[PDB]
Amino acid sequence: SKTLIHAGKLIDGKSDQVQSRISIVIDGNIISDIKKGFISSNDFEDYIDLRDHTVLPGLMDMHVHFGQEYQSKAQAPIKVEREMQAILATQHAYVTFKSGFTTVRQVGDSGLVAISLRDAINSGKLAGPRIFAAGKTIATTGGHADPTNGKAVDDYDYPVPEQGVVNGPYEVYAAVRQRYKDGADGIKITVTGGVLSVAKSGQNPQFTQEEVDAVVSAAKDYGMWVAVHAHGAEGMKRAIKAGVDSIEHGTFMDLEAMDLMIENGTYYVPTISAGEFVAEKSKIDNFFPEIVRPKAASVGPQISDTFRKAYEKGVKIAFGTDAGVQKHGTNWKEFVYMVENGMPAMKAIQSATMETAKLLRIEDKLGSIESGKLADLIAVKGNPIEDISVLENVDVVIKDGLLYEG
Amino acid sequence: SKTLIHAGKLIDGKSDQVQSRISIVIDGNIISDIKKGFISSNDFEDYIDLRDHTVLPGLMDMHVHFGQEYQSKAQAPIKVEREMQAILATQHAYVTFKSGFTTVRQVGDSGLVAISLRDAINSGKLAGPRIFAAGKTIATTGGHADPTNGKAVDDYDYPVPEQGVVNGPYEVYAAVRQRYKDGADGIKITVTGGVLSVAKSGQNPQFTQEEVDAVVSAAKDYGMWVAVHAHGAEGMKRAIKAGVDSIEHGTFMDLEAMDLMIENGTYYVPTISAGEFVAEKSKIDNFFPEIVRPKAASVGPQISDTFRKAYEKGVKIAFGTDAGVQKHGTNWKEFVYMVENGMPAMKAIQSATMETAKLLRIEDKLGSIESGKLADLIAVKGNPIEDISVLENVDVVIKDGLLYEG
Amino acid sequence: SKTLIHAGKLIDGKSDQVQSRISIVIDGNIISDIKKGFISSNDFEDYIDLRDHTVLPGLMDMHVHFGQEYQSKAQAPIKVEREMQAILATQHAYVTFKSGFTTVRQVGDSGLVAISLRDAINSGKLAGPRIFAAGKTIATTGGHADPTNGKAVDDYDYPVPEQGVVNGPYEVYAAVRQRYKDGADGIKITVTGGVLSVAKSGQNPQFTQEEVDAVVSAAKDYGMWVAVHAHGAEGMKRAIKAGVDSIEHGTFMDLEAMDLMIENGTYYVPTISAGEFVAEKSKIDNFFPEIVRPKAASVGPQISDTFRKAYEKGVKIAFGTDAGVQKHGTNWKEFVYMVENGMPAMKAIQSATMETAKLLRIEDKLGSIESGKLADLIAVKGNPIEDISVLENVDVVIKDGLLYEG
Amino acid sequence: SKTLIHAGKLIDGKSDQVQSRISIVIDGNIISDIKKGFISSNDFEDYIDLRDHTVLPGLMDMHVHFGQEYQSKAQAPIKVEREMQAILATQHAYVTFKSGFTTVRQVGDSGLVAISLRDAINSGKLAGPRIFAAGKTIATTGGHADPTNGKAVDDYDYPVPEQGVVNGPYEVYAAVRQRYKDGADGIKITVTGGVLSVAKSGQNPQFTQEEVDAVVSAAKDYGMWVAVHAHGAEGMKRAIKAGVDSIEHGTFMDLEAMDLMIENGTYYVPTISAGEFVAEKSKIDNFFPEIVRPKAASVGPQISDTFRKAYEKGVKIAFGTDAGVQKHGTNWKEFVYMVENGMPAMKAIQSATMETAKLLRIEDKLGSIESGKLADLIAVKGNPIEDISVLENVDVVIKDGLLYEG
Ligand code: MET
Ligand code: MET
Ligand code: MET
Ligand code: MET
Ligand SMILES: [Mg+2]
Ligand SMILES: [Mg+2]
Ligand SMILES: [Mg+2]
Ligand SMILES: [Mg+2]
Repeated sequence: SKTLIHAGKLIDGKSDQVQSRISIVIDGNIISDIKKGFISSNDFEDYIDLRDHTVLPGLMDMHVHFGQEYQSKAQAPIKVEREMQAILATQHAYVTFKSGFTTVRQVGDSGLVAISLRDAINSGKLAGPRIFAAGKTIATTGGHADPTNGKAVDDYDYPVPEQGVVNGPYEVYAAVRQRYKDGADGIKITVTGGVLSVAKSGQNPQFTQEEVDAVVSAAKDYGMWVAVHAHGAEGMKRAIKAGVDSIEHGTFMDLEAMDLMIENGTYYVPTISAGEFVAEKSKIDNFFPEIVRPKAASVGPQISDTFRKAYEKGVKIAFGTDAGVQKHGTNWKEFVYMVENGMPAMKAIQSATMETAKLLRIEDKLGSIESGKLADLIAVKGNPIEDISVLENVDVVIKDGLLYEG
Repeated sequence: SKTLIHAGKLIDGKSDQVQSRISIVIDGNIISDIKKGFISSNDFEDYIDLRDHTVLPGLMDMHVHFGQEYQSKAQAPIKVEREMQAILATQHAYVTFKSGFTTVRQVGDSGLVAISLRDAINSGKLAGPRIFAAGKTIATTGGHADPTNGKAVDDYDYPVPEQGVVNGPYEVYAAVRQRYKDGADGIKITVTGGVLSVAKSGQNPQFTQEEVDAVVSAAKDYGMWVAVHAHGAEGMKRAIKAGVDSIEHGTFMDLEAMDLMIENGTYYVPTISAGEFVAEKSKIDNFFPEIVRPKAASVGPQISDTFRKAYEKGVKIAFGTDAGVQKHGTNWKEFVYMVENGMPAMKAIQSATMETAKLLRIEDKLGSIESGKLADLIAVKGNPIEDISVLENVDVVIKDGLLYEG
Repeated sequence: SKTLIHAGKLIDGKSDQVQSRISIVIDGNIISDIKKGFISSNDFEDYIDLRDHTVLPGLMDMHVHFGQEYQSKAQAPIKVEREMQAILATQHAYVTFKSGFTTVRQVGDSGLVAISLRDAINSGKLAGPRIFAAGKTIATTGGHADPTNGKAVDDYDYPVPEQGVVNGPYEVYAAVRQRYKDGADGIKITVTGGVLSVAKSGQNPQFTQEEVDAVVSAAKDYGMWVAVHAHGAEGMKRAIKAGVDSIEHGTFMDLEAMDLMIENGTYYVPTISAGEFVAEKSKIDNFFPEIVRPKAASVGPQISDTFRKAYEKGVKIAFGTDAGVQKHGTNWKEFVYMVENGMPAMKAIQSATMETAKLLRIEDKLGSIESGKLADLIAVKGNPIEDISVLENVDVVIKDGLLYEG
Repeated sequence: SKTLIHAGKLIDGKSDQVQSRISIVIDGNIISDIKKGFISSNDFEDYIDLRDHTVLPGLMDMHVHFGQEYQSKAQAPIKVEREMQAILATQHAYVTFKSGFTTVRQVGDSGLVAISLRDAINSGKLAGPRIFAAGKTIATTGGHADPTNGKAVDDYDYPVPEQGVVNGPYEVYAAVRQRYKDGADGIKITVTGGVLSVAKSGQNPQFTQEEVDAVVSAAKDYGMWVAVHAHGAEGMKRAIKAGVDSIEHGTFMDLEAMDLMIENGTYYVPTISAGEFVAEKSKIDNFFPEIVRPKAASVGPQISDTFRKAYEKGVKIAFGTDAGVQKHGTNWKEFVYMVENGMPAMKAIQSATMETAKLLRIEDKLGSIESGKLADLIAVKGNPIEDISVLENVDVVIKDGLLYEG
């Protein structure tokens, strides 16, 4: 038994051309065939008529944080138990999945949220996207991802390497191995200061070359990719030269960093949305903590500008929003931002399909609508190439050959 | 006073020939003489008539885990106290000893099981084989031998170096020295991922070159041999180049690793039995944990094939079964497996006598029936060279000049 | 609206000349203009008539310890809670501020005293000088700044790196990063033994070259300056060669150390006052602990002599008293000491204005009475150039364009 | 006021000749003059008539353990509180002092015994010799001086560097600095296994070259001498090459180690007495623990032989007994042992006066009866050069110009 889909229009992920009237055949969780025109459907077990829709391969977001959504000081709850993070993550994942993103890379949570959610989803306990998690983001004492920042002296215990806070190359290995132990698919580190952390710096280098080299060599031994938070150029370059797979945000990326990324084939995940988010919010008094506000006003506005520079220079780019800052499910806005800043619509869609698939090392199974690959497809009314914002209304989502939406 | 033994046939451990009708004279715990033919016995304090038996030197198993026996999820007890491990070890050791293995190398237990058993046996508290223990196997965070794997976050404390879990060269020394402190004769490490561990990888490199070098240099200072668990080729080679004494399993051993082992004179302990064990069991649903099942199906079947390759290539080989996986006392099956995969029967017996004696650095006192060496002998009805499976019926076991069985 | 000040005499911080009759115009927290003669005041919102005073820019002390004041064994309280240190610090800061010091560099306290005081002052909770803090001084086990010295075995827990006691380069980074985490502006370490610490040595090298190099490289990544306690020449040179910003005390500074400081552009903060303090007190029986007394008698008298040598040799010098030893508010005496030991009065005043501003990296905003810079000014009756001790009677203090005293 | 002493015979520590009829004048704690013949005494405040005695300078023992005395398993108390060690140390020190040893180097105790005793004596709380302590002997995990050896798993906590058990160069520094913190004058380490420790090895190398180098460089920064326990040649050489001040025992010292010690000017402290002690006792069943007995039988007998070899080869030698093994107060027997093994009597006495003074870096103040040096003198009836065993009857002991015995 097989499923036949009549696609009015088709963006396959590889071809720079929007193809008209195509037949996609699904067998199990695989795309078994692709024929031109609308072939007869009377002989197929199931038929999905999307002649009035534009079909695309499942979309991917390389930077999400299911389990959290940034709230102002006035709105933020007093505390958030781990159980609450997990509970909220189920909903965050579902709305993201329903909006068209069938695969996501969670690069940071308290530790076991995305890992547990991924396992529950993969074993059919609930619906959601394919999740590739990094578990606890690794940082150095006081770093952007140190979970004990913003706490009075007697209100916290100094973190140990296994908890994601390290100093030196040996503690780095302990931390990387701990993520492997927790069940993570990859590694995430904050190579420079950050914005939303209750800490002084928003961009200083927080990993020594020896420490970030240790991250790469350790992750390589465990077959783990390495995503890297970085705003300041210096920390960013220590990571690019070390051989990490991707730089997130890269706010103050300079000319040298750009050529280094091109030479090493490093992926750039802009998260323009999150950038615009903190900018806008930085104008509201007491929205952010006082120590955070300055950083948000500085970093946020520069991402859109850095994005254009990186794109024109030829830096590899993969789709990433940093959803968990802004509300989950608004991932599509990232496309509109990428376009307004110089990237043509089709190139933008390819950055969330094939480019993301390569960064996650799964391009041979997902990322495009081609015979043999896994059946992850979405559909929407309208032409994304003429107005990519139409992607806000994805109304059909198929994952692993199964239809959830539509 | 002396003991005279009339051996119908004699496999001495050195000669590639089965000798007929030999007289072995035992004085104390030493083999004092070896004369041809059946000399008069009327003048000896004790006489052991084995004219209808084939005598061999005591057999050796370089890889056993007294104190445990792998059981399915359905059969496995909820918990196993240290006292229970020790209690069960007494029986495991005795049945192994009674089957003909007078000397064994225990390469791993919770920490003090084999060490305590060895001391009890050596001081005459109970009967058993000569035991050479490694105590707690050393691993890196999350490694195959990390005793805290498979445990929820709040259900375990991060292990310290002294407990056998390390990161970096200094923690390695602490761990090696701790084994010396506990009373171990040697060291055992998991240089790559493993099968029966509740962990993602079954073969990734888990020791850096610096860390495994530290293992060798540290063990050398304490006159300790180094046994190494290794399935993946990369971790395996880091260990071979570091100078370890033996590689256990070596499932995905490649051409380069083989020449390295030959050049460094490293011993290969196949444990084909354990390999075949996990393969067969991997076909039974819910026998192994879900995370373990895939690894067992992959690794297990390849050992028999790797064994043949290693043997023909000329890699040194010493007898080892990994009994503790399969039931203790079925050690003999390893011989049948070695033969079916290309090794002639006599060479197989020599690998459990003289080859094992060299790996344990005791070839000048055990390993062959020669004048001067310790009186460790076994006997069996039948010719092992024509059907080595006959070794399942060893009916005479002499250790240190004393008769236990027969 | 603006404020007009008629200054009888003016020492601006840059010019080696005392200028007569000058008009300074303050707009907000900025010095908007400087005109010659006494311009009309009828048109200014506010007028400050100081025609009978000598105006100078706000003074700076590069070495203070608000929160403590050394007391004899007989006078010292049994214990001092952290809350008491903070409470006393508010007063210590205010009297120092009222004496003319508008900016100070606190280089050491239990950890969060100066940091908390600085934040309270900067947010307008109370009056005080501009504070730049180093938080907890970093030391090696048993070092001059180890807060657990002088305690019986069962009366203390071995300190961890985050508490300011380190060993090796990795623990150094943890300690430097912890100060960044606590909110410090800079770093302070004891590179050699000290006087007031209950420890055997008063000058031995307590940081290895590798450890102090780690301090500099770590602090550089966080944009933190590095102040260094040092009496012995060897520890001092390890720090000078490492690239620290300033050497405090430098009691046994040798010819080589002097040229090194000149070559690297390192600042010398003498603290002659504190030196003379421990000398005088060392003559009183039981004033200092018995283990401290010898060190105080040795180190204290040499500072005045070393100061002259350093000055004539051309070593850069910035004003620093080590107030917290002697009473707070007597900072002015340091000027008289600098003069009596060879430094001309004007050069002394410049060392507490522009030289201090450069060491704190704020010379572009403070340190001199020049158009554009921040409005930090003081006034006194008399000519400081003819008798610098007149600075004991500063009667006008303006900070950030606001008048507190006068 | 001064004291006059008429010495029948005089061994001054420098001259290889026994001088006849000499007058020694004591002024305060100093030897103010030395005249030939017996000058008039009617004009001196005090007179000490020793015309019938042989006077020598105060004797020194470079290796003592006040606070302990090795007892058989049958005699040993169940436990020894720290308070008991200290209490017993007062007596051990006094009897040693009364036997003629005015200065001793304690190289090991639970931690604060010798340090506390030294301070009590130096401040006049009680009588005893001048003590130079090393505090807690530093060792690596399981090493000869690991205070947690011989304890069941749940009966001890893994020691930290500050407690004297280390791994790696950084932990070494923490341990050396901790001894400085406790108040030690020097450092003592066990570079190889030992005899009286409940551990497997009695001579294996237990410090890596990097670790022992760290001991020297760390101790040098604190002006501390380094004494080294060593039986095995390999560990011994790592220490000699590192630059330690003395090797204790040096049981299996080889030709290479001897030339190295000569080239580096390292002192050899034989402790022949302790050697002979464990030998004799090793013949008594159950005197030593079973794990210790073998080591004692092996090491003990070789010291006397190694001593002769070292002496003839020209290796520097300083007097040391390891009293604390054998009873305290029997220190004199070491002289008789040194003589019987090839060292002439006078050379033996010089090894406990000037040679010891050089090793303790106090040869400019003690070690010989010369004008200007401190007044530490002893007397005995008889000629030590003809029968050094006469030193068992020292009946006059003067320390710091004060008479205690006689
Ligand atoms: C895209 S703006 C930067 C957002 C990021 N989560 C940070 O806190 O630095
Ligand atoms: C011989 S198959 C491998 C068995 C080994 N005990 C493991 O778990 O990897
Ligand atoms: C200026 S004299 C030295 C004072 C310094 N606080 C010390 O204790 O060494
Ligand atoms: C002088 S024999 C050796 C004695 C030393 N205390 C040891 O236990 O090794
Ligand atoms: Mg993020
Ligand atoms: Mg095994
Ligand atoms: Mg100070
Ligand atoms: Mg000793």
